[PDB]
Amino acid sequence: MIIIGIDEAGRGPVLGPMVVCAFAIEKEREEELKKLGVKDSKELTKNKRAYLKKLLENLGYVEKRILEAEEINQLMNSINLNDIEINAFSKVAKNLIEKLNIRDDEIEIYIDACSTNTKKFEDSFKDKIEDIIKERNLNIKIIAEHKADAKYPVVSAASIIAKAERDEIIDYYKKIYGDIGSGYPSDPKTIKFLEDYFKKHKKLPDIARTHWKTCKRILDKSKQT
Amino acid sequence: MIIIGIDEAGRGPVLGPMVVCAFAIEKEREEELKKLGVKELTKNKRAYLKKLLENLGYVEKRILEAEEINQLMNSINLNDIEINAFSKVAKNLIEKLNIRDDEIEIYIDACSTNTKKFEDSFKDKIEDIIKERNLNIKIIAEHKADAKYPVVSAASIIAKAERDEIIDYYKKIYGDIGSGYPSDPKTIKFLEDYFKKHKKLPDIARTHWKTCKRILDKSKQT
Repeated sequence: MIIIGIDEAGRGPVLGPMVVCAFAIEKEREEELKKLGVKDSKELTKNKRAYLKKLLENLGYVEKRILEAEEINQLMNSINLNDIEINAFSKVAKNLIEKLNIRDDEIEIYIDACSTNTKKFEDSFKDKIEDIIKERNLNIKIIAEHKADAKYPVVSAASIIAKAERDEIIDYYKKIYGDIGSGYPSDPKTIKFLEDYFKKHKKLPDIARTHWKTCKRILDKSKQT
Repeated sequence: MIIIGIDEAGRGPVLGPMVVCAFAIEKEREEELKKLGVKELTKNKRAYLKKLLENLGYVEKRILEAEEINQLMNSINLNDIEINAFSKVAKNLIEKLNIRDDEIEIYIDACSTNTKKFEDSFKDKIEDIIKERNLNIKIIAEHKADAKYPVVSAASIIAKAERDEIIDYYKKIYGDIGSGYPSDPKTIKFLEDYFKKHKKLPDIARTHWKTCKRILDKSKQT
């Protein structure tokens, strides 16, 4: 059977994209994945993650979904972040199952619940893919839990790939905006970037997520007085 | 017996490092190597094969950055450098693996024009370390050996992958530098551009290559 891990990267920053990745492989090639050393701590450097991605992509089937801040802002005009995650996680799952044309077999999906309601996340996920599962006569096993990229290899692979992809996009933003920092408000470089940018253009830059506190607060303040 | 393949990457470019690699494996386990079908590929699949290969056999590597190349060429030529680097990785394998009272077959991918002479110089280089190891050493060098012998294809795959890691990274400190060869207008460009702005050649440029020697002569300084 096929074993699939799904995770995401970039959920926390006030800027940049979110990347959702599903990583699938034959359960029989599982020892091969472990040997690749994905069983590493989440303390990897950007360079090491980039290296690992190359090996991982050669080993399994990789489905990716990149949501730039502009799409995230648009979607959030109607649905919240948790819905976006549920939708994106289910979409890469269904897309990977359809592209590999998996059917009439067992299948296992491991997902990393990055939000506060693990059970809600898993139940929503299964509700989204139930149609395709039954339609394809698949006998699925779904497992959702926090910090899953720390315990299930395929989820670890999905995580590393999603973060490496995000790193690539962010690296090029620097050529457009300069040193934008880590993307978190704990970094003066990121605060300086957004504040200085807004002061000059009277609008947030295209990569800013309008619904994150840091950015909303900047907008709320511009409207005072 | 022990089978060893020796190849290199980056012999021709006007920039970047030269990588020499020697891959060794027990002949009894050679099928574990052929099973990989080592005898072009993406930089992804190659990086993958390199990891599998370094786990499969004994891999000895020598990386010569342009700076070292330039310094060495102030006294010896490129063919001489290859004799030294190729013989050195072979001596290290023999010594580190402590091979003795055994048969060894060394396959060399030889780019130089006079292969038999390269072979003799190589042989002359390892004479001292093998004299008292009671080894039956068979040396075979030829052009395009990486297309004929699995152990040589392995070394070639590894050396190219090593060179790519270094070169692909440079593309972030200099931007698109081209292929490293003169044909690539971005290579012959990146050099001229750096020279006009810096008044010197970039550190990764090989000073003795025609393109670089020419750039240096135009200013008529040297």
